[PDB]
Amino acid sequence: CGRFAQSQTREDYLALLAEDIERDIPYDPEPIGRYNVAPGTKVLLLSERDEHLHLDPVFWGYAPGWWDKPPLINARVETAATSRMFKPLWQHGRAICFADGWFEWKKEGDKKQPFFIYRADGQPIFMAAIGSTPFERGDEAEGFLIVTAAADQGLVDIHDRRPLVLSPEAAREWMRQEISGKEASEIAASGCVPANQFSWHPVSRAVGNVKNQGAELIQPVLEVLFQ
DNA sequence: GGTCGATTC
Repeated sequence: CGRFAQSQTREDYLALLAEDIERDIPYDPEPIGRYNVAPGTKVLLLSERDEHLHLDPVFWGYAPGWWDKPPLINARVETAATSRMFKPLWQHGRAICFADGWFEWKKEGDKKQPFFIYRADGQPIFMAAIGSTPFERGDEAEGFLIVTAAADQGLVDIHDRRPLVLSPEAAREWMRQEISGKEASEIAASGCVPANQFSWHPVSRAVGNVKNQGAELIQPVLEVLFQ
């Protein structure tokens, strides 16, 4: 995906993740407050280094000096583990981006309708990410990407790809530095949350413009002509 | 060496 919401407190996401390792993240009850998180901004990103959990603001986008196109923001789970470009990130740069849900735009002719997608059980999500370590250096070009997967079941009607969303136990496993690239692939295949676990609904077209940042951007909208 | 966000006063 290329847009999501990360609006609640750090402890809301961290309590669900339920890490048992030392946390190097100070207590902060203030909501992050972002309802329209866009590529090319710094995003709070979870990772594990020195056996400790860290939360760093990392650029969403990845463009090495040799890359002469716009920065990539997604990496396909089908190929990233063996990609010449993505393999080092898959091996050493795994991370987690937590969120309330994400946005997708459904082409309905020459008109695109945004939907907000989120867990049917009301819980937030952990999106699998890969990126350039060390994350704490604040690199302006080599940040992170959200791993994507084929849309399954109901989601393919909205759009053909989806973020790789991991259940909390798999998000913990994903971040561990001790596991191999092949093990990470097994975690991606074992912890991916199926589409029937999500709910989705149209939202205001205003979310399309990244200048718009209100909490109403995830609120649903009834779209019948006759009302 | 790749991928799917909109917007463009």
